[PDB]
Amino acid sequence: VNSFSGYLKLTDNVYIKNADIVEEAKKVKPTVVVNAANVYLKHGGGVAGALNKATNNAMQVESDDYIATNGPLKVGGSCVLSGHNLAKHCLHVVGPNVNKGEDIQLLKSAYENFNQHEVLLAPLLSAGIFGADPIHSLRVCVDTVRTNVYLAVFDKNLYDKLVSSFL
Ligand SMILES: OC[C@@H]1CCCN(c2ncnc3[nH]c4cc(F)ccc4c23)C1
Repeated sequence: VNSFSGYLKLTDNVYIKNADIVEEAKKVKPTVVVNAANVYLKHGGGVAGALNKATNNAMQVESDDYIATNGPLKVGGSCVLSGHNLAKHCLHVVGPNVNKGEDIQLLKSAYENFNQHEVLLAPLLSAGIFGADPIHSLRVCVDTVRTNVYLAVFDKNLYDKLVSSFL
């Protein structure tokens, strides 16, 4: 039993809710919140800008030190950093950005990072400003992630379409 509330169950291990991931993180304080990161960990907008703003820019300060030491992530890759006031840990995952021309096949590699964590609160990778089809992202999530994932979808209209079209 865990503290996630109001989710629709899609499969054995995938759950979905129309929610603001920032507000959901503030309430649940999950072990892991996933960020929709880019390779530079520049958290300017989308999910990343919102999560970083909620940490009062502490996420960005930590991220800048990470990049100065380690260099950029790979598209499809991830790193574990602090969750600050939102979660124990933040898993920064880089899905392909279609608006940069990145290969959508890398979306499966991106979701594989979730399997290193037993339970996660996450957004749909490569959705939103990353330019992928969120229906496709949900399908890849369900077919790739085997650990327990609680998906927060900010847009109510999109949430209803994702549920209604789910096979
Ligand atoms: O849904 C399409 C976009 C892009 C893909 C996923 N994004 C989110 N997903 C879950 N929670 C979210 N809180 C947010 C707060 C913001 F200021 C911006 C985006 C989100 C956000 C929204």
